[PDB]
Amino acid sequence: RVTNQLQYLHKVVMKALWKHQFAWPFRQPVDAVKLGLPDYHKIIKQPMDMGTIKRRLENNYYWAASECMQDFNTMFTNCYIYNKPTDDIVLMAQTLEKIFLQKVASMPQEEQEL
Ligand SMILES: Cc1noc(C)c1-c1cc(-c2c(C)noc2C)c2cccnc2c1
Ligand SMILES: Cc1noc(C)c1-c1cc(-c2c(C)noc2C)c2cccnc2c1
Repeated sequence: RVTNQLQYLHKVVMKALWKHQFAWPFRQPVDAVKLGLPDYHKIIKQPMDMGTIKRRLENNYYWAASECMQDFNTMFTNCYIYNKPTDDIVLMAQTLEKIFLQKVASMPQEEQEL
């Protein structure tokens, strides 16, 4: 499916998040071997990242805007659940999610499939 809403999520929301200076740790899946986190996949059952979301948007994977929004949500939530309250990554996530919500507050309201 291809809608006004999904185009907004791609051209406005993803565009803003992807180039952000705090975005780099979220542009690809968490690599638990590289980062030395043997329990990552024990704790986080549904990994998600902006590279995956971007690919899905580019390939018309999503059928509704809410679906894409849930993937953004999962990505941020995984981060808050896995990491320590004091970890810098949490601050970076909060910053990006603030922008996510600000942009989503202005997304087109009715899913005009095109
Ligand atoms: C301008 C213009 N004049 O004719 C058309 C067609 C567009 C257009 C429409 C959408 C569009 C579509 C398709 N659905 O909602 C919107 C907005 C776009 C989306 C992203 C980028 N460029 C877009 C350009
Ligand atoms: C996202 C995410 N969710 O859980 C963790 C853990 C991350 C993370 C954290 C760091 C990170 C940063 C930034 N500083 O310390 C660590 C660890 C990264 C660094 C490079 C690449 N990917 C990284 C991914």
